[PDB]
Amino acid sequence: HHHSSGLVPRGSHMFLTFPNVAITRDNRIDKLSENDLELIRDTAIQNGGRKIQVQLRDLLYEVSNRAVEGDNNTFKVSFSTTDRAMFRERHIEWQGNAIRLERQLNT
Repeated sequence: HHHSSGLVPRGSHMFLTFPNVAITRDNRIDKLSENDLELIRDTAIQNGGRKIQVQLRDLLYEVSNRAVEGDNNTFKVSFSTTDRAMFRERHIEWQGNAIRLERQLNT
């Protein structure tokens, strides 16, 4: 970066970034910590069913609570992009990681 190492980008609850996310030998996310999952859950809850963004390694995931009516503590994971090159190149791991994140959020 063209800025001092004593300065970092200001964060937002709209965009959560998890730096040291463990990777599995099959090129997938491992189990996130309980504190990480609770932070994602609480942030999605505070946004009342509207999507928040979650950065795991170098990919972006969209997460919302209110996945189903009746239970607000149900979480949905999706992803979206415009650049065809990144989708063409990463869609398989992106989808698999999205499944895993959803599974961890609801277990």
